Amino acid sequence: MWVRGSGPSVLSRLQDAAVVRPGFLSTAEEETLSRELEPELRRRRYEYDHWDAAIHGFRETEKSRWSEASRAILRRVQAAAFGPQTLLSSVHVLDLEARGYIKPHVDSIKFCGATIAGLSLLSPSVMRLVHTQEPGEWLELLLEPGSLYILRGSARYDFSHEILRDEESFFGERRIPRGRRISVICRSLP
Ligand SMILES: O=C(O)CNC(=O)C(=O)O
Ligand SMILES: [Mn+2]
Repeated sequence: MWVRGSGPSVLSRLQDAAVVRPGFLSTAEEETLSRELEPELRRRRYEYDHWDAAIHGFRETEKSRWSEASRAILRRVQAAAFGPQTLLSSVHVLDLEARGYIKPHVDSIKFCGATIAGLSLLSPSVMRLVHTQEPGEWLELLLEPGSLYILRGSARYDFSHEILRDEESFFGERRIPRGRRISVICRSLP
């Protein structure tokens, strides 16, 4: 329903490594972030395209000074995704344009620890993970507004991950029209 896989083996080994909690956020939680982030996002334009960047058609910011309503929500993520694993000083807020997308990559093992957790806002999209070593081993995730994903262990380190572009935005056989989508991403320290 939300996770698809190249085979039964990838699905089993990555069962608590790459996970999807759709409807992690209520409507009211969704609007709290949406509303809080819009001014600081509108305050910048969709930054320049440099062919070899991972992210295209995006603007972004790092936020650490949050409302009490928004802090409550990140703590929920923190609670649900991280253990004893310290957080980064701040949260990465990524605003993709409908025409924007994210190419396959692994997050900097230098700066990002062993867990990545993203909240998804506004519009649906699919994140694809492919084994770096083995192209045949992949998982696609359906990320809906209000969803939380967690990428940890081997899905963080031996798999690349990407958010598909509108012309490729498929979950199995089903087109998932791409719109503007904000991500709120929480990362662990090395
Ligand atoms: O949460 C997201 O939008 C996906 N995150 C990443 O792939 C990234 O920041 O490079
Ligand atoms: Mn990434």
